Amino acid sequence: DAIEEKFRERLKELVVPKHVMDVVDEELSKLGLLDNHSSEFNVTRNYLDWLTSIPWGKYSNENLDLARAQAVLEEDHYGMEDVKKRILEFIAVSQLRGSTQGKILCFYGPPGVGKTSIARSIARALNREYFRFSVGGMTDVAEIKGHRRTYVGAMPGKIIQCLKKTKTENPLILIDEVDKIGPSSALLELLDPEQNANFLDHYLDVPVDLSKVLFICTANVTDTIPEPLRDRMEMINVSGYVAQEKLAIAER
Amino acid sequence: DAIEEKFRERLKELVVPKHVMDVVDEELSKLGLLDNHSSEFNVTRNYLDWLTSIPWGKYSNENLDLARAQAVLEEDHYGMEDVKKRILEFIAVSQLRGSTQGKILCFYGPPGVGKTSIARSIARALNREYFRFSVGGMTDVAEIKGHRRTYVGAMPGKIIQCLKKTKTENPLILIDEVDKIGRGYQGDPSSALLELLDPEQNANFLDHYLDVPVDLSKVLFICTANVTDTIPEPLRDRMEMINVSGYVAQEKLAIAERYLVPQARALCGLDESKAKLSSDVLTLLIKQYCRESGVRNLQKQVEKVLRKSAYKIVSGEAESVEVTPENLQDFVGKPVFTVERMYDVTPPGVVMGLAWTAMGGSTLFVETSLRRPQDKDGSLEVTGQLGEVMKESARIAYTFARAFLMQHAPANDYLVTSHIHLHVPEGATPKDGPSAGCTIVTALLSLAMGRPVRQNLAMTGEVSLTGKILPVGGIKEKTIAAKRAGVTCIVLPAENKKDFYDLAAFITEGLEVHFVEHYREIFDIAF
Amino acid sequence: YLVPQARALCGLDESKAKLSSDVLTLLIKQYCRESGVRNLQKQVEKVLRKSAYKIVSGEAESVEVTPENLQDFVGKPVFTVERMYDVTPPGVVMGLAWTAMGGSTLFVETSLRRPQDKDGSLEVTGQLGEVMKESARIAYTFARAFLMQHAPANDYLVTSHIHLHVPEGATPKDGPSAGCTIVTAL
Amino acid sequence: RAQAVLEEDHYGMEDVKKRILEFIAVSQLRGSTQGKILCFYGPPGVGKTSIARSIARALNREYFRFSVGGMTDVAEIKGHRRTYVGAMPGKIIQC
Ligand SMILES: Nc1ncnc2c1ncn2[C@@H]1O[C@H](COP(=O)(O)OP(=O)(O)OP(=O)(O)O)[C@@H](O)[C@H]1O
Ligand SMILES: Nc1ncnc2c1ncn2[C@@H]1O[C@H](COP(=O)(O)OP(=O)(O)OP(=O)(O)O)[C@@H](O)[C@H]1O
Ligand SMILES: Nc1ncnc2c1ncn2[C@@H]1O[C@H](COP(=O)(O)OP(=O)(O)OP(=O)(O)O)[C@@H](O)[C@H]1O
Ligand SMILES: [Mg+2]
Ligand SMILES: [Mg+2]
Ligand SMILES: [Mg+2]
Repeated sequence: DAIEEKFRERLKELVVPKHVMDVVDEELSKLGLLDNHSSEFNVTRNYLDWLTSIPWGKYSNENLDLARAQAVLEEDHYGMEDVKKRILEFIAVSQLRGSTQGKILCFYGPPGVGKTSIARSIARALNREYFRFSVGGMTDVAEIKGHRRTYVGAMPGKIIQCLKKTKTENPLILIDEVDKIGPSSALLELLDPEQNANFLDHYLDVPVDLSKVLFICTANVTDTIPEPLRDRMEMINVSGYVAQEKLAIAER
Repeated sequence: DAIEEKFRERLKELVVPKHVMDVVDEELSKLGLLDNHSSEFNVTRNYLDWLTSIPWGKYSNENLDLARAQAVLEEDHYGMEDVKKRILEFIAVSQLRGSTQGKILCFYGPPGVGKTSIARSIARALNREYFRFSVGGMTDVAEIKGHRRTYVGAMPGKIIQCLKKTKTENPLILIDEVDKIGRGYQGDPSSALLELLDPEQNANFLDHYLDVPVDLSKVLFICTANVTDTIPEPLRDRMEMINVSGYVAQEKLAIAERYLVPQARALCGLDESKAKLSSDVLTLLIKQYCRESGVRNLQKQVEKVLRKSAYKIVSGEAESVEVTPENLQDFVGKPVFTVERMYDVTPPGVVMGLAWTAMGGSTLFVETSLRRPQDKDGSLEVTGQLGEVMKESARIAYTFARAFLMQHAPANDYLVTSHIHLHVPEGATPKDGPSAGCTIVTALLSLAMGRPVRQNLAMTGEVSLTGKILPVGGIKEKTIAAKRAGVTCIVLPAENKKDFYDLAAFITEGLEVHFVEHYREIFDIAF
Repeated sequence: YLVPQARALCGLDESKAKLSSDVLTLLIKQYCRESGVRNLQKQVEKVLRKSAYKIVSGEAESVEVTPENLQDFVGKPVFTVERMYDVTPPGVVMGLAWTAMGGSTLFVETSLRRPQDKDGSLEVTGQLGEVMKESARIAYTFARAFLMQHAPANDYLVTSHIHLHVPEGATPKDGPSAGCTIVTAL
Repeated sequence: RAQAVLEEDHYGMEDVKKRILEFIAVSQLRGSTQGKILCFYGPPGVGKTSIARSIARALNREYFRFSVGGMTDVAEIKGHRRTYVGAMPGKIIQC
């Protein structure tokens, strides 16, 4: 009985949308009619735990000051003009529209130029939560879409794991080595803005809103990405360093 | 016992069929005999709840007015005339008959043309409920069929959950990316889609969890696919496939300035007066940066320009941004497409051909040159990453060129003895297809006679061994490329007359066109 | 079966949209050339629904589907040319091939590669499969033998360089069914 | 009567109709309800699935459709042991 209150209290601070609240309270009503030792009770318990742990309507308080963000960006990296200009434009648009926004960037270039590090520094500068998602070598769609609740084991996929971990609806997600993927058709739904806002997971069975998630993909070569997947992303090039720039980086 | 009254109160509003009513009564009696705590009681209660909540015999109030439906369809998408005509025909047919109807459509075409969003616009126009079922990459057939009640956590499936969620028995189901369906180890989902999308068997679609047929004959299924040939033939036979073609630059300008720019302004918050994107700027941007058939990169370019202007304004660098064709490169960067014609004046050995490419049409030049000083027999060497079909076409062209030159100018032994080398520039780009046969024949003959072809003539078409010109595909892209490159005269196979005249009026206004049945006509035209 | 059922589904009385036997024959021979039936049903449904839209929108009160204006209802014909050569020049022979979209015909084309008519040679093109190339070699040998015995003085096949082509070079073709056609062409 | 019933629904499938008429003749020579197993194979859209209902009408037999396409569960064929909570005898026994 106390588990019902434990699930209920998680929704006090959240702003649960209507179509999610209906599922939540129908499972609440269902749970009272099952004995504790039954397996259906266990699966309903897990489903309620997953539904009530999603940060519905929780947004990290981003900083929209161009000066402070620029000072942070130069503090960590040297001479990556294109990425810094892109982030400044992102912050400018967010400030002008008065609300947070999501974008799909793709930093591609030779290894060792600092793509992962600049992504971490961007997450720190924007005051967003950060999460690594290594797609390199992934071969099963279950990592992104999960399995049905019927199976003994079940996952809501790595994206819902990120949502639970970061406790925010607008984190910064690093999807690295998109050119070394095995499969890719699950990523289209994840990062297609026409359906990104209603990403549906096979375990949750309820669509979550990922339109505010800032996806930052990194790759080494651009031709290996499938054309439909390459079409949905903004390709930003990170160039190699000349000897003078390498000397400056080493000194600083 | 009160739960039985609840189930009755939920059923009695519905037009339940006889067999469903019998099953519900049987399970109600079975639940009545069971106690309140047994697991079988919980299973029976959940099954009867699933049977109850499904909307038997109730339909959404579908709209039947042609004018407002056409307006709603026009609010969101431009130029998708085939889909709009299909929807209007659907509405007219549903209006003539007394009841709503369901069909199985499939929109296919290149990416970024609007197949996904047009589904939503159609659902809004028809006033039907909308559901997006993304089967791309899916491999679990249980998503379509589900599991029996014997299993611990069985659920019906995606379609039955759609019916429960929408509370209507005639929703709009978008089976997104049906061509990307996964032939995995856990069954074959396409084999289940065969019966899900069977026009006759939809009335008796049977779900494993329910074990009761469900009438899906009024559900409107829309499938989206980028490529057709990968869909299984039994499944491809059931669907009514209609093509969503790409957009020409004339259409892309209207699409941009009517939909993309206002939406991008709303997203970025900029006013019209703060940053103006004039029509000429958009035309230049489309010409030099957005040659593809999709509209998902023009949108990115427009967003880039607008976000750069927004950063310029908010940082205080300026109160307004004046985008001009001169300074556009400062916002969008380096132009991508600059040169459209490699040869301004053609030397004797070259002929300007046409080619089909993904990013609009293209023009290729067939280059020939003598390889050894003296004009045992002659031989031909081909380079330029030609495919096997292109190599066979080159061999046939060489044989016919020899025959034609022997018949026309018996004293000219150039093609019989000389060692020829044929090359197609842009050697890094592979190329295939028999469309260049007549181009190769003309190149060989012009080299042999030492006469350059007409300075603005482009030709395409397969050539047989006896000189007949055969029809070729990709007429639209080739015509667009020829018009772009300043071609004034174009030669096409005579069997492509229907394909050429079906093009839009503004695409073929300035082109002199000759239709040929045999190569001698092309020879008379070129020289 | 299909026309009455489509009329019942679309609600059009026979007097509102006439579909004669000749227009159905033309539609079948131009568009519905496969072995199944579903495509024919879809074409009939398209014609009837277009007539229904014409009637509803007030454009007309009666629709006549003549053989001339069937293109306005269905679009571009899919099959138009039945044979490539109306009269065969000396070097070609008409053949027959199996295809999924009903039967089809192929022409075997031969011509000289060098002017003089040392040993002769045969070049085979047309995306022919291994089996049909092997049959072409067999046909070349048998044609040599047959012309040796029939007309001893004819040295054409023995010394001339011959190119043999089967048109529609983009279409892959295979099978030994064309051996006699190749022999007769040579 | 069986030939008339078969003709009014489908056209031109002479082999299947002849097979059904032979089945009726054999079932008529010996007074028993004969049962056989038949497989219909061919290109899509020829009338395999549809002819089933017409044959059932001609034979005056009950008709049931059991589509196994994409099915991976043997429990549909064989059911489950009655020890389990929600065991059911499978599709054939329910038919
Ligand atoms: N401009 C820079 N200023 C300072 N340090 C830099 C700069 N560019 C790269 N580095 C450093 O170089 C290293 C590169 O590590 P990192 O993992 O970010 O590289 P990467 O190119 O993104 O890698 P990969 O392609 O393997 O994912 C880090 O130690 C990073 O701090
Ligand atoms: N004719 C058009 N008029 C207006 N906007 C259009 C048009 N065509 C495409 N768009 C816009 O371009 C984008 C294309 O997205 P959408 O998902 O609809 O494309 P798609 O070709 O169906 O994609 P995919 O096949 O990869 O799923 C959307 O923002 C859509 O609004
Ligand atoms: N001989 C026929 N006479 C009349 N209608 C026919 C005939 N053959 C097929 N049809 C009709 O054509 C359609 C074919 O549907 P059907 O279910 O019979 O397909 P099928 O041949 O079994 O194909 P699949 O292999 O795709 O399941 C139905 O509408 C059926 O009524
Ligand atoms: Mg990395
Ligand atoms: Mg889509
Ligand atoms: Mg069938």
